[PDB]
Amino acid sequence: GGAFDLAKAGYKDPILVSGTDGVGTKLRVALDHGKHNTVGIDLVAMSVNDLIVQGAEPLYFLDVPVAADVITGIAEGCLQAGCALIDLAGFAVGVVERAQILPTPDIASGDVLLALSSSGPHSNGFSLIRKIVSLSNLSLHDTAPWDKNTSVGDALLTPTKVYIKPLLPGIKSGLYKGMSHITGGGFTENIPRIFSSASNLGVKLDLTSYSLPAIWKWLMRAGNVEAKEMVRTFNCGVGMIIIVAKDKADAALSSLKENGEEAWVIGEVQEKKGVEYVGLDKFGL
Amino acid sequence: GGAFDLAKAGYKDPILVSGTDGVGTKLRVALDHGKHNTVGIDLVAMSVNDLIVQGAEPLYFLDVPVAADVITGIAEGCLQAGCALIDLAGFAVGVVERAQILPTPDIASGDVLLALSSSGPHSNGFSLIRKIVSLSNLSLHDTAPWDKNTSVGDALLTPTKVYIKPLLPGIKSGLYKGMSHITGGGFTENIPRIFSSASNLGVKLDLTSYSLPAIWKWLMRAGNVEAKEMVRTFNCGVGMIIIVAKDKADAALSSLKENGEEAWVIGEVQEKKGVEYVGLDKFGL
Repeated sequence: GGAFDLAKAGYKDPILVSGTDGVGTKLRVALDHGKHNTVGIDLVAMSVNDLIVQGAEPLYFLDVPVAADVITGIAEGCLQAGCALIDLAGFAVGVVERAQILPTPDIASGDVLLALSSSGPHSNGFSLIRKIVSLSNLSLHDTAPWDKNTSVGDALLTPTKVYIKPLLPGIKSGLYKGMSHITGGGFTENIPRIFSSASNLGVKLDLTSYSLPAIWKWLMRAGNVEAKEMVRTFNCGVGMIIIVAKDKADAALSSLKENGEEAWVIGEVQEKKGVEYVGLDKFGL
Repeated sequence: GGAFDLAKAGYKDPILVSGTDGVGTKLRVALDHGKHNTVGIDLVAMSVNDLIVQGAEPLYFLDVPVAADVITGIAEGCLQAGCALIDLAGFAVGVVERAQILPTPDIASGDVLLALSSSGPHSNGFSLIRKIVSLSNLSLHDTAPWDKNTSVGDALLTPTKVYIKPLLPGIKSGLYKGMSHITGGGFTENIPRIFSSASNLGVKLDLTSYSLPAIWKWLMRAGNVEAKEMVRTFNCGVGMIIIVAKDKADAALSSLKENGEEAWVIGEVQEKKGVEYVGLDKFGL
């Protein structure tokens, strides 16, 4: 009831970390569509995903009948993340063992980047998406031209994935060296945050390592969005980027899939600041 | 920057506790008066004072140009409590050693109640106070008839005291067995919360052990408020009630005064559920 026994939770050297994030335009999409339960899940997912990149298990979370529908989603999001419930914004508190806190300072050139699939746009890029959908003469309750089994609104309102459960096992085992929750600004803006402001290291991202999900292929064509713009606006099907040493890449991938997260090798660390893209001319085929 | 090293903070067996409280009508008083910096301090004081009763040091706190003035008060309140900043409502997170968490289960009949003076009404009872002031033909910017050196508004807007600093030393030394932050409902509603719902123990409060502060003597007369009503509505000059064993009463009092809190013996624990008052006919003289 508000108090958490950290030792009973398994922590003998706990470090407290705090995360915060918001939703934004996706709420306007939930309004115009009528269903708001997902945006409550998004507010939790975004907040707790910002904790897991540091290796922390979430503990607390804090943030009209519209408000009633969202609060039910927040509840569903906490149950999926495993934390206690206390333009939108959320705040979560988590804990991580001192020896397991991320990112580590052992990151070097040659380390491998892994990618976790996203459920969709998550909670970023909806201002542009709405424009592309409208100019294509579509409405939220139309059948999605890329997924005939669902409507445009439902596909866009798909809740942000919660990456707490599938990552904690590898965090406890020291399989990961750093992570980046892919939110606004795509790969270009998010991945560099793993390194220091004056770090000589960056990443090389192989955009041919996977096939673009259908929703992004459609948005890319319907909106005449060039590949270099896609990777700077949307998550492009990747919800989380994780850096791991080469000798641990197999174990990390096995752990992620064991916990139900589709993962693959998407790039590598190199001695060049920023994000460098391979196959920009093939991205989207 | 959002992360707290609990071991570095001195905790080898930390327990996390969460506190929450609001201000309420005192904000309307700040509006009608023009100065809102104090209500920001109140929102912090109330939240952190609900943590200290459990023995916990506050760590995090979270909650128009009116909003600008209050945020400055919240800042001033966090600096006084020592926590990091993240009808109003606040939420604070604190930490306490397992062996120091309060209340203890060793409370028994014969233990002594100590009282800490309040700065004024703190954050409760302003609906009735406003009525009494108005019917007395006074306004917020009139000179307080009980304190000629200040105005009615300033005296009523006095910020709630922060009891973190003067209590932590005694919490670490195990001098206290339990506390009750006196908020709404006066002694009658707050003190019983220290015990279990089915506890056979209560308290005997000696209302002749101290002189009522001038503001309460005035409100008691101006508003024709009977003593049994005072102790069920206002804090009556006592911001915190603390239970201590008889053999530790001297040490506790010495510790509280050493840290600048005027404290005195106000009652004792006895085998009778509820709050029992002594000297109700003398209260206010």
